[PDB]
Amino acid sequence: AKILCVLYDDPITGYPKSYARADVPKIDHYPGGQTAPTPKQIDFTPGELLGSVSGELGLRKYLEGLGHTLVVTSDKEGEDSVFERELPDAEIVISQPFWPAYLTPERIAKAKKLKLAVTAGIGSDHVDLEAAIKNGITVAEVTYSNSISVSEHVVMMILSLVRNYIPSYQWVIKGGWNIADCVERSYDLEAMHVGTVAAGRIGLAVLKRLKPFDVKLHYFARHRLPESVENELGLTYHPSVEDMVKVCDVVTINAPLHPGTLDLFNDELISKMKRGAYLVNTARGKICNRDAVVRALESGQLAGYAGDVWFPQPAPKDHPWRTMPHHGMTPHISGTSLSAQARYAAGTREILECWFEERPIREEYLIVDGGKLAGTGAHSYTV
Amino acid sequence: AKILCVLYDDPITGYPKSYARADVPKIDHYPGGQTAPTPKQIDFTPGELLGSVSGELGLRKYLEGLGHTLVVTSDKEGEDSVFERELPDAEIVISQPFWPAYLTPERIAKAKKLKLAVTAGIGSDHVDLEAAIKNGITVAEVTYSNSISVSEHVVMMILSLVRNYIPSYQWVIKGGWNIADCVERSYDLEAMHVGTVAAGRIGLAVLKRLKPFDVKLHYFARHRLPESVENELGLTYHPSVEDMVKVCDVVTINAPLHPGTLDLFNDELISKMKRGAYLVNTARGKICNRDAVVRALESGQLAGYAGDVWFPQPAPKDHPWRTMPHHGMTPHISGTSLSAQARYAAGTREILECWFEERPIREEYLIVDGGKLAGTGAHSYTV
Ligand SMILES: NC(=O)c1ccc[n+]([C@@H]2O[C@H](COP(=O)([O-])OP(=O)(O)OC[C@H]3O[C@@H](n4cnc5c(N)ncnc54)[C@H](OP(=O)(O)O)[C@@H]3O)[C@@H](O)[C@H]2O)c1
Ligand SMILES: NC(=O)c1ccc[n+]([C@@H]2O[C@H](COP(=O)([O-])OP(=O)(O)OC[C@H]3O[C@@H](n4cnc5c(N)ncnc54)[C@H](OP(=O)(O)O)[C@@H]3O)[C@@H](O)[C@H]2O)c1
Repeated sequence: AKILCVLYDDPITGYPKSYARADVPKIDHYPGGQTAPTPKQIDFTPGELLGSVSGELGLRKYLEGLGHTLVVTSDKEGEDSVFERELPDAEIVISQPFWPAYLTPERIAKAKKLKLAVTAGIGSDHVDLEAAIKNGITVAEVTYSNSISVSEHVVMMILSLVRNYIPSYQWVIKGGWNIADCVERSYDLEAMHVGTVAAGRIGLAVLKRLKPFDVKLHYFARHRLPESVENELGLTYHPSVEDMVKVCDVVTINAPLHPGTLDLFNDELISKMKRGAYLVNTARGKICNRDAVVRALESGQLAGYAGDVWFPQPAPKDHPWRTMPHHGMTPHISGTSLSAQARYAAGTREILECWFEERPIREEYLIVDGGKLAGTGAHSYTV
Repeated sequence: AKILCVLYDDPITGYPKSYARADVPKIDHYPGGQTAPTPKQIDFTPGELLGSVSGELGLRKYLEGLGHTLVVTSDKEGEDSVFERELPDAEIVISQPFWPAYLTPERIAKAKKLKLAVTAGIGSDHVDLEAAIKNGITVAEVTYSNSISVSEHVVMMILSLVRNYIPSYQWVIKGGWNIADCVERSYDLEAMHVGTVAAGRIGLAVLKRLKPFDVKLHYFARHRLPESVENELGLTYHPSVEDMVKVCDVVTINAPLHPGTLDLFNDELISKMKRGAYLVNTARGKICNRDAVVRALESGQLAGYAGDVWFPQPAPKDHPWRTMPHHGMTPHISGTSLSAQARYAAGTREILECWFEERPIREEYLIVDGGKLAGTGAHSYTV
């Protein structure tokens, strides 16, 4: 069979010859009990670059050893690309949210042999789940593989916005000192009200990391968390997102992208936030209305916005989020740290070993199965 | 009855006429029980810029009402400055560590009327304690006033170094995407070994904030924390700093500057750290040997360095910490966030009110009193 795998490019300085450290911590389980991926073996050392074209997610020796073909490419847009040319023959498509091979209904139509679509990572919104359902296509992602990695990115970005990190760093590069310029917009996070849109694998991990900062914790979700967990953390629940953002100094978005959350943060919901609120979105770009964020930062309604997710991906050189004021953006990198890569690459292989051995894919990896939202998809997703 | 106050300059864009937010949270006491400053009143709203020349720590109206004169300037370097010209006449000298009026022995001999030296902030290493001891000069500082603010700054910088935050942000501004360039040096903090030098007010707050990141926590100190505290946080105690740094992926410095800590992180100690370790120093610049940090980064013995403290302060344009590779520095700002300012300005007034009404200054504020180390100075420094 043919496996089509879309990865981002190697560094512009070439595939790395060395890394800054010698290894990465071994991670055996996730908070709440889910085990680390269980492939029969791995053909990489955890810590190496696996998400780029030359890394190949460490799949080539295994897949070719079973006689299948593996096409790895980064070239993913247009009828002319390696991706779309090879798509009609692929039994399996793999890509990462960081450089995603969008599986629109047109591409799924052209994909005559496509049976399995794997998200090397978390969040399968780049696949058209409705069209995947109409074609008997199993959709699967490596659940939890980088949820912790994002929570660190979230707390790092909250602190950078509130304490005014990046402009102060720029004063160091500029050769200045300029204390008053740095701190005329620099605050402590302590005793601020911080709320999260969703309290899932990421959102809960964020809430735990924020607790010893002595913030006042809030959250909004379709389902309420267990009342014990609310009490051990000091949570206040809000059945309405508008209710939360009205009392919150800082807001983190940690929900998946689907019709229920698309454009959730428009000019109207943002205009309901406290003046000078901080908004962090490591979930998906479209959950925040792009020009609304830009406008609210110009007026001082938002005192800062930071995140790593954009729309589309890659973001074009002129995308207005690059130049809007008071931001702390990165590209889509939080879920593809080298530590996270070792996990979802191992999970991708685990899914592949299950597919070619006719074993069930882990119920918690499943988003679509047999023409239905299933598994995690039934519980986190809407179509 | 002359008070000599050295503060940093107003912003170059002018003293602020508005702020990004309406208020700041009311900080009530510090962890462990110490009360917030208790001046009889304050002449500012918590949240205003107090540490610049126009802020005057909010002391003019108070001090002039009592018939004293308040002289405020930022000009502080050398024999030939407003500070040294006004010194022979001042009974009280106040400065902040962020823009510090060095009370060297030579200047203390000239300060013919000086009886009180107040640190508007924490850390009085800019005052030559030995000379102040000989000349019977009381030295005080607003203990705990910004310890929590620093612990936030530390966790922010740990995450930024490890996750490669700032170079990734740069790719956003340069118009790129460059996922593999961002993440070929990007790791998760989860399950790494993190150690703190000292576990006082800052170090303990650093440790509590790190605990939910699921790191393995280490600490070195001249004296052990209580067993109950070690057990609840998961700490490993090390009797020497060499013993700690050899197993630590990340090291935070949170000890005062005094003979026991001067030049502690020199070439020899740094070469005992793990290859690719991260070093964070929000304590005082001189605890790290300046050029030893640079060489260790240039060679990759340290994967990154971050801190807000320098020697001297302000740091000159050509200071090598500005241009060394893999750094995430700020100027000396963590202790002078607007939230922190409101507390040590309140506390500075409290120390002055006690002085003028002949009531004792708080024992925990005291560093030098009655010709020897006193109060906290007896506990944390040496000479
Ligand atoms: N590199 C990155 O930046 C990165 C990495 C991984 C993931 N992500 C994004 O983050 C998303 C969540 O990650 P995760 O690990 O936490 O997955 P998860 O375990 O399924 O958590 C998602 C939670 O969102 C809740 N929620 C769902 N729909 C909602 C809605 N319409 N309104 C409010 N809340 C809603 C769901 O709970 P309820 O049913 O109780 O509402 C769910 O618990 C992912 O789907 C992905 O899009 C980004
Ligand atoms: N804006 C900023 O960046 C900022 C702000 C505030 C403070 N600081 C710096 O951070 C320092 C500490 O602040 P803090 O609030 O935590 O004061 P603190 O409460 O007195 O804590 C200092 C601790 O250092 C310990 N220690 C002392 N000497 C040591 C040594 N030779 N080796 C190892 N550990 C030693 C002491 O404990 P043991 O007796 O057990 O050793 C003490 O508990 C301050 O002195 C200041 O220089 C920086």
